[PDB]
Amino acid sequence: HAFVSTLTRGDLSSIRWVCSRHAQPTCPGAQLCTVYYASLNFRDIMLATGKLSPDAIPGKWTSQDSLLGMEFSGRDASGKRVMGLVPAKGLATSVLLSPDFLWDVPSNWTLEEAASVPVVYSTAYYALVVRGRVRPGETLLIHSGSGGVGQAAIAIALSLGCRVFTTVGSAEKRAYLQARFPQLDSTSFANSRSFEQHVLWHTGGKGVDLVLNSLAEEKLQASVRCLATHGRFLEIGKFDLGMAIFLKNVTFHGVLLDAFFNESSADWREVWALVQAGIRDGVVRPLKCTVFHGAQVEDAFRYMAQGKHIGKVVVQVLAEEPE
Amino acid sequence: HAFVSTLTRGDLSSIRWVCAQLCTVYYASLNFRDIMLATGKLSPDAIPGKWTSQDSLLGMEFSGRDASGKRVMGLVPAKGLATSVLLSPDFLWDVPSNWTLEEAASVPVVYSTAYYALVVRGRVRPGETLLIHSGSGGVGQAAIAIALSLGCRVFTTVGSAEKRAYLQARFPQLDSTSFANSSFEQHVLWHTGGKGVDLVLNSLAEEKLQASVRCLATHGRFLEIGKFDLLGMAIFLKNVTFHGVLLDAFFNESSADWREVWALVQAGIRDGVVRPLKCTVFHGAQVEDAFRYMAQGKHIGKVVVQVLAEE
Ligand SMILES: Oc1cc(Cl)ccc1Oc1ccc(Cl)cc1Cl
Ligand SMILES: [Cl-]
Ligand SMILES: [Cl-]
Ligand SMILES: [Cl-]
Ligand SMILES: [Cl-]
Ligand code: NA
Repeated sequence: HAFVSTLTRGDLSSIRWVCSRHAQPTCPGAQLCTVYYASLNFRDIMLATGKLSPDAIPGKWTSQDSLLGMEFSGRDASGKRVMGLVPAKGLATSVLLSPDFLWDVPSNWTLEEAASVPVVYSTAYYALVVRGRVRPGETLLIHSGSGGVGQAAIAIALSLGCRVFTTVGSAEKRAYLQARFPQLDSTSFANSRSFEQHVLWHTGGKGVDLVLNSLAEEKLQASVRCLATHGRFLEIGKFDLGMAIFLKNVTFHGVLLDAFFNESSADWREVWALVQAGIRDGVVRPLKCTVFHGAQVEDAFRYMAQGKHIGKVVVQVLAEEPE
Repeated sequence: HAFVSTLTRGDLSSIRWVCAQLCTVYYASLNFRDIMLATGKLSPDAIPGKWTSQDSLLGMEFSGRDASGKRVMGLVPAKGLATSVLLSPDFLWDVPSNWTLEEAASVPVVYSTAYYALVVRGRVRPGETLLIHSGSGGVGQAAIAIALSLGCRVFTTVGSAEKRAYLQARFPQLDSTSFANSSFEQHVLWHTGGKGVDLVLNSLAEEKLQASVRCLATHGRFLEIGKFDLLGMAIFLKNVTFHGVLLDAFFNESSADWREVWALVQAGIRDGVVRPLKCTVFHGAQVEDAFRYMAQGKHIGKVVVQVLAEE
C-alpha cells in the first residue's frame, strides 16, 4: 500500500509517495478498491500548502493519516470498473470505503475521465435539487461556470429546464462553455460587458431565483441586487449583511458533502440516486481532464494550484489496462 | 383623519398628532422599527412600497373595527399609528370574544412573524429542538407558544430572572432545562446528547451567532428576523441553512404567499395557541411617552397606544 503525503506539513515540495497488505473486509459495509486515477480538489491544495489543518476535516483520523484525495476511479475486488467518493485518503494505491459511495463506470467512459465526476456532480445535485429545490422555469446564476461544480450545475440546471446565467473569468472560458453547452446563448453570459444589471435586464427586472457560489468570487452583495424575492443562495464550503437579505426573504444554504460520510449517512443515497440517474440519462458528463503520472504528483498539485486549467486535474495512480 | 408624525425628522420631541377596507383604529402597537424611524436612525425611504415624502410610516399593526363595526386586528405595511387605516381584508383577523381590543393589538406582527419563520421557512417538525434567544421578547414568546404546540422541545435564553419567572409562569410546559443561560451552548449540548439544536431564532440580534453554531445540529436552520440596527467553516460542514425574515414582501411582490401565514395565525387562534401578549398602554396624547418608554426596552410584552377606547 502507498499514499501521497507531505513530509513536512505545509511544504508542497516535500510531497511524495509513502510506500509499505491491507485486508479485504468481509462485512458488506466496507470495501477495498484499487485506485487507477485520483482527482485533485481545491481542499487537497489547502491541506498540502498548510492553509487548512487536517484537524478541521470531520471523521476519525490519526495524526499520521494523510487525508489528501477526495475521489477516485478504478476497480473493485472483482475487477469491475468503479468511481467513488471518499471522505479522505483518495490519493493512494487503494481505498477502503462504503459501497454506498461507489458508482459503476459506463462502458463508453475511460477510467481517466470518470475520476472527474463524483465530487462536482454529487455536490451540484445535492445543492440544486436537495437543498435548492430547483423547479423547471426557474432562473439560476452560476458563478464561475467553467469551474468544476459550475459545469455540473449548468448541466443539471439545463436538464431540469431551468434558464441559466453565468459569470466566467475569461473569453476562453466563455467560449468553452458555449461550445460544451449549445443550449446557452449570448445572454447567458452575464459578465462579458455589471453582471447584476445584465441579469436584471434579462429577468424582467425581477432577478434570479437561485445563486451558486457568490462568496467564492466575492460577488454576494452584487448577487443580492439581482436576486428575486424568496431567492436562494447556494454556497459550497471553501476553506478560504445588508437589509435586502431580510426584505427579500433570502435563504442561504451552506453546502458540503462531508456529513454524508458521517452523521448524515442515512440521507446519502438520495444524492447517490440523483447522480446515478443523471449518468443513465446522459446529463452527467465527464469533465475535461489534465492527467499527470503519479510519479509527477508534485507537478500535478502545483499545476492545480495555479488554477489556470479548464476541467479536472487527475493523477494516474495506475494506468487503465487495454481492453 | 389624524396620524402620528415627527414634525421634524429624527426629533422625537417634535412628535405629535396631525389632523381594500377602511377600519377605525382603537389601539396601535409600537414596534422597534417605529422607534428607528422616529429617532431618525432609519430612513422611510428604506421601507418598501410606494410612499411620498408627506407620508408618516409609523405603525405596523392595529386593533379596532371595520366599516361594519366588527372587532378586528390587522397588519399594515405602514401608517398604523393613525385614527383610521385603509388596507386589504387579507391582512385582517376577527378578534375572539375573550380578548379585549387593547391586547388584540399585540398579536398580528409577532405571531405572523413567528409562524412564517418557524413553520413556513424553518419547516419545524414535531420532536425537533429549538433555541429561541430572548424568549421574553415579542417574537420569542410567539415562537415558544408555537413550538410547544407542535410538540417541540424548547431551549431559550433570557435577560433576567424576572423574564425567566414570567416565561415559566406563562408557559408551564417549560421546565428548568428549557432555560439555557441561568453557558447556553454547554447546556444545550448536554441536553441534546451532543447532537445540538435543529433550529435557532434571532442569534444575530443577541450577538450569539458563533456560540449558537457550536450547539447547532447538522442540517440545522438559523431563523433571523430583520432588524435595521444590525462565517466559520462549521456553517458549511454542518450544512447550515440561514433564513432572513421580514413580512414587508407580503404587502407587495409576495402577496400570493401571504395566505399560508394568515391561515397559520388564524388556526393558532382557533386552537388557542395564539395568546395576546402583556400590554403596557399609553393614551394617544402621550404617544411621545410611549415611544420613549418603548425605547427603554425594559418592558415585557407589547407597548400599545390607545387611539380610541373600546366601548
Ligand atoms: O450571518 C450568517 C449566518 C449564517 Cl448561519 C449563514 C450566513 C450568514 O450570513 C449570510 C446570510 C445570508 C446571506 Cl444571503 C449571505 C450571508 Cl454571508
Ligand atoms: Cl477548501
Ligand atoms: Cl447544452
Ligand atoms: Cl416616517
Ligand atoms: Cl405551556
Ligand atoms: Na427595526
